[PDB]
Amino acid sequence: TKSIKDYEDQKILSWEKEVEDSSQDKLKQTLLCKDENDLIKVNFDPSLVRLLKEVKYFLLLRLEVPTTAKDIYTKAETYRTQIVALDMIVDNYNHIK
Repeated sequence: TKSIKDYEDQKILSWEKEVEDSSQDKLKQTLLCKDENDLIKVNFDPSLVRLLKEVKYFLLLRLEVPTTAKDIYTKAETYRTQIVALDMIVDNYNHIK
């Protein structure tokens, strides 16, 4: 049993040693870099869902989530709120082409 616990702890540490960042200065469609396909050049593009599933997994499996991840997730939710809909404008701009 002690061995098994050690295995769990080692895998958990190896996985836990990771960080993220969601800040962005290109919040807008960077149109002028591609042709008729606006690029919303943003760090929260996959980071929101990755952090949500990560925090969900850790919580559901009773693992302490570091404060860095918790803060970034509290930001990620507020972001997702509007990111679910920015796709409307980007799709409209790309399809009108």
